[PDB]
Amino acid sequence: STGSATTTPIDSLDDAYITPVQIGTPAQTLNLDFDTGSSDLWVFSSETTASEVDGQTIYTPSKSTTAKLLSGATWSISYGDGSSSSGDVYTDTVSVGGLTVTGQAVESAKKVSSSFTEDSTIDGLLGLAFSTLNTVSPTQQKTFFDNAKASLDSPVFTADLGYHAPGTYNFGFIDTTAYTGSITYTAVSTKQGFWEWTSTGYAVGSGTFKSTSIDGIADTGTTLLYLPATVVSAYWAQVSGAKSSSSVGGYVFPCSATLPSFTFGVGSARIVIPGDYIDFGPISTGSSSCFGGIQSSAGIGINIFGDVALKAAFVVFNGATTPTLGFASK
Repeated sequence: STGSATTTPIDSLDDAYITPVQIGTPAQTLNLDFDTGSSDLWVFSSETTASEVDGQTIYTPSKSTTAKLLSGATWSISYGDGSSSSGDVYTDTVSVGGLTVTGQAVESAKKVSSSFTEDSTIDGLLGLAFSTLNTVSPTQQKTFFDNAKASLDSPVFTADLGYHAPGTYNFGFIDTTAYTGSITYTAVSTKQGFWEWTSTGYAVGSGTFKSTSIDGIADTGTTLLYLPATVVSAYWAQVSGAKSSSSVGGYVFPCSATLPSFTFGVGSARIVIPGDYIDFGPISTGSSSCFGGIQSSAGIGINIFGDVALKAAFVVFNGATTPTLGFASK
C-alpha cells in the first residue's frame, strides 16, 4: 500500500503545516500537524475542556462505530516550545492520503495549553518520530507510520514541504518526479527517539564551505533552523544591522535587508536554503525589525533541522531495519 496527502502552510509565514487525516467511521477529517520530532497522534476532541477549544475541529469518538476506549491508558506530553497536552486514548481507524491503519491509538485531549487553543488551524498532531517516545501509559503505543510499515510497498515516508505553498507527505514510495539530481542518504541514530543525523557542514551565502560535524534532528514540527551559536553568529554577521535580542528572544534583522542563503551538508551533497526562506517577518505588526529563521540551539540541548531547512529539500525518512535519512534538492 501507499498513501499521499497534501500538506498546507497554516499562515503566510509557514509557521507550521497541516495535513488532512480521516479518523473513525464515518470519517471525521481533522487537520493535523505532522511532526517527525514526536510520536503521539493526539486530537482536539469532544472531551477537550470547552474553554480550551477555539475554532478547532474535534474528534467525537462516540460518533465513530469503530472507536474503542483503550481502557486505563492516559497520555501527557510537553514540547520543546513549552506547549503541552494530555488526555485519554481510543483506538480507531485512521487514514492518511488513502493509506489506512486499523487499531491506531488516537489520543484524545482533555487538556491543551494556551498555544494550542490560540491556533484554530491545528486540530492535533500526528507524530512520526520513533515509537519509543510515545507517551501513552501504562502501555506505550505505536505511531501511524510504525503501524503502517509492514503494509507499505517500501518502509519509508517522505516530506516535501513547500515555501509559502502546499507540499506533500508520501507513505510507502519515493516519487522520483518530486526532486532533482540524486538523493543522498546519511546515517541515523535512534538512541534519543529522533531522526537524528550528522550534517557535514555549512556555508553562508556564496562563502566557502566549512566542514564540520553538526549533530541534529530532522523535525517537521519545528518551524525554524536551530544550530550552534558559532554557526548562527557567522550567518547573521553577513546581514547589516542584524543582532541577537534577548527581549525578542533571538536574532532579528532590518526588514529592509536582503538575506544571504544558507547551505548545509549531507555527506558530500549540499542543500541550499534561499535567503527568503530565513525571513519570518516583522516581530510585531508594522515593525521594521524582522525575525530570523536561523536561531541558536544553545540551551535547547540539541540542534534542530526544522521546516526552514527541510522545506529546501525532498526528505526521505527511511524506516528500514537500519533507519536512514535521504536529502535531495528540488
